[PDB]
Amino acid sequence: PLGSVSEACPVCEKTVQNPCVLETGYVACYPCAISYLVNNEGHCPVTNKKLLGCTYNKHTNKWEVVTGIRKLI
Ligand SMILES: [Zn+2]
Repeated sequence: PLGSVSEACPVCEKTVQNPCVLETGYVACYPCAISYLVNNEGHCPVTNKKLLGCTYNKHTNKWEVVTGIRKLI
């Protein structure tokens, strides 16, 4: 089922803390989702799909997450 918070985080492999949903529907820790997308040029840690919601910042020469991460309460 979508949105479950009891699966391993696909980034850090631990119990998810501060869950959020990625553009691909998978759940990760909030800082894990942010850091993975920034560090991997906007690619999903589960599917390696190039995500629509990540944008390249020409000033910092780094990727940022503009849309596509949603927190779970
Ligand atoms: Zn994590």
